Amino acid sequence: EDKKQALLEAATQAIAQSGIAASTAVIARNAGVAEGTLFRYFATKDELINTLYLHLKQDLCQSMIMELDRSITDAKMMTRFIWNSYISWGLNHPARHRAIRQLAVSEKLTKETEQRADDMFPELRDLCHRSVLMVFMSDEYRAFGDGLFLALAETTMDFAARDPARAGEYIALGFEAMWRALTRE
Amino acid sequence: DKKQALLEAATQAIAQSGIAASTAVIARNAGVAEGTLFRYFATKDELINTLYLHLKQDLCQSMIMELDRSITDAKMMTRFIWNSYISWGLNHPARHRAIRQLAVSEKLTKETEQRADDMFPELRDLCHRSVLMVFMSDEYRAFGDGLFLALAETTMDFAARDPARAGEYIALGFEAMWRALTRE
Ligand SMILES: Cc1cc(N)c2ccccc2[n+]1CCCCCCCCCC[n+]1c(C)cc(N)c2ccccc21
Repeated sequence: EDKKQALLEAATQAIAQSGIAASTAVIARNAGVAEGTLFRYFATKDELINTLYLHLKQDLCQSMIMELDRSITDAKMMTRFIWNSYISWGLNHPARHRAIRQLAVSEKLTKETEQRADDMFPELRDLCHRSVLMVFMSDEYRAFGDGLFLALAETTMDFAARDPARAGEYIALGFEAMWRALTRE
Repeated sequence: DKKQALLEAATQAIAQSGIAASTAVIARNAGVAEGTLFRYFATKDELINTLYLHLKQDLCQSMIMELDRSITDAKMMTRFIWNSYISWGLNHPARHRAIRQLAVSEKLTKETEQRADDMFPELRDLCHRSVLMVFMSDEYRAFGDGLFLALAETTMDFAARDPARAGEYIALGFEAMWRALTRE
């Protein structure tokens, strides 16, 4: 539904600007529909959080797969592509990125929502289990591992954005920082 | 009670919504009026520099306060310090979110940065020794600080919402930080 879609887009800008606490009424006005129209698509605010996130994460992963040169047979060079695509996505889509960050840090994501976010780039689990330190694949510390990678990717992005001039150098500098910190001997 | 009033409001405000936090909102959250804030700080960029120096001074005092010299080995040294950083952040999440924002606005002046590094003279010297040259440079020093803050801030979040394993996160966090910006 272009109407569903409109709602997802309005939800993106509203959440980007105000957080998950963004009024379900304000979302509806910006989408041109009535608060009830929305309730028929997203039963609860939590189910919205979860559907947005999947839709944003989908988008994020389409960019990555598309930019991924499947002829790259080197793990580090492969990780470079993911790192590069992840950063470009955020730079070219500030709202989608702000929004997806809130959702992911909202504490309202179902485990169901998690497993659906993986099936969108399964061969990507393949990279980690090759390069990443055993402890960061650990059931106890993988969340932590991904976190470090993410905070590292976010700062690189802040810099690249605030100082366009040098982005390429930040992006490179940030990758090597993350490789030495997260990756195997 | 003067400028001290504003610095706290500025802290929370900048911690809540970033460096974009208005001088209006800061005064309200302070009690005084937007005009009052500008009494104590000529400009906003002057508030940024002063707030940074105020929080930094508070962090260093505490790191210095918690450093035992008996610990000679440089490795174990930095680990004891990193520990002191994590605790402070975990004790004052707002102060730490404000410091991090301020850490790389672009508005910190040079005398600000210099006066910043002369507050804990020996840590400075520690850094300058073991830390990738590019992260000491003028054009990437701030980025090196950003990366360091991101890693610490991530440790503080995990340690905080999963206390059961705070000692492990703090440890994995240290190592990751170590390999990331350190040396052999
Ligand atoms: C903004 C934002 C901010 C957050 N704190 C956050 C936290 C949790 C989840 C999403 C988050 N988001 C949004 C996150 C959306 C998912 C982002 C995943 C992009 C790709 C995953 C990267 N992947 C990871 C993780 C770790 C690796 N070692 C690795 C190595 C090689 C290749 C890929 C690799």
